[PDB]
Amino acid sequence: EDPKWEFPRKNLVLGKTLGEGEFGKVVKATAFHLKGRAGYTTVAVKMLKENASPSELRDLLSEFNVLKQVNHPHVIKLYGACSQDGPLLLIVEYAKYGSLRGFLRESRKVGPGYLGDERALTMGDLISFAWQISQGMQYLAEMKLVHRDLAARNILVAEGRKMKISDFGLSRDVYEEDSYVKRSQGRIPVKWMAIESLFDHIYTTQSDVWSFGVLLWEIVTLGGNPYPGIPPERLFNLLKTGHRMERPDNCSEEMYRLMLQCWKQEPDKRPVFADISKDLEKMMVKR
Ligand SMILES: COC(=O)c1ccc2c(c1)NC(=O)/C2=C(\Nc1ccc(N(C)C(=O)CN2CCN(C)CC2)cc1)c1ccccc1
Repeated sequence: EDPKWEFPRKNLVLGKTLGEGEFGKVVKATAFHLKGRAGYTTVAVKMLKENASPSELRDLLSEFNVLKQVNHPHVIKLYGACSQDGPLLLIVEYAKYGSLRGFLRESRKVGPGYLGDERALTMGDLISFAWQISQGMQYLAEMKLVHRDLAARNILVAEGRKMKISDFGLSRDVYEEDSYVKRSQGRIPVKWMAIESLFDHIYTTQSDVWSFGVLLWEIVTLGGNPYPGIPPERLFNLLKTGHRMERPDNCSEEMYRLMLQCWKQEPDKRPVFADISKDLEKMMVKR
């Protein structure tokens, strides 16, 4: 019911489903006189499914709450909400290329594809994508937020192939003690979770770093599936015994070193996002 965000329901027109997010459906839409931009502006709208649970409603409200506060070139934007005359709707930035996972998988088969024109991809483009994400995460970490669900499916690729971190439904503030801890089992897919989150239910910026490492692996494999062929229940023993994903095919030694650093068992031995950004900057420049 926030005046600064509430948008007239009659000014919003919903269209096709773009996909489904962790708490609901995302549809393409158009908004008339959005934040005083004349005419219609193409947007996306996040809504709840009819059979929504209280968790899913709470996740929608928590994404709204987080995105009201944050503003960065590599974080997807919140524009407004419709809460009054029917179903709860979040009005968010449209990202024309869809998810990073989708975009990279398409590059295997489409356009000039991966080489080593938005459809032409080089290893420089891939380092750039990772750098943009790291910059967003560095800012979110400064804002004492922990995303918790960092993954290629939760990064969007917008006009100009600009990275936008999205899907904040599981994100949490860590104001005090710099950790988020939950007694109950989490809803993040096991394959992206830091070892201490999996065993101890502890989430910090350093566990986002772990997930960032899994995202780096997804990036260099052009949307590969982590721990391929390994059932999720096996990760408990696999990680505990010090195993990690192997170096992928078109991954440099330096890129793999960075991944391994992100997956250090000891969270304070992992790089912070500021340093990851620095590592990626020197990779882009040593070309
Ligand atoms: C806080 O804000 C958010 O959290 C948030 C979350 C998602 C999106 C968003 C904001 N803003 C967008 O634009 C989003 C998506 N946009 C999109 C755009 C283009 C496509 N593309 C390329 C299609 O081709 C569409 N196509 C997909 C396949 N099906 C079968 C038919 C429709 C697909 C998604 C998208 C939504 C669902 C999941 C993945 C991404």
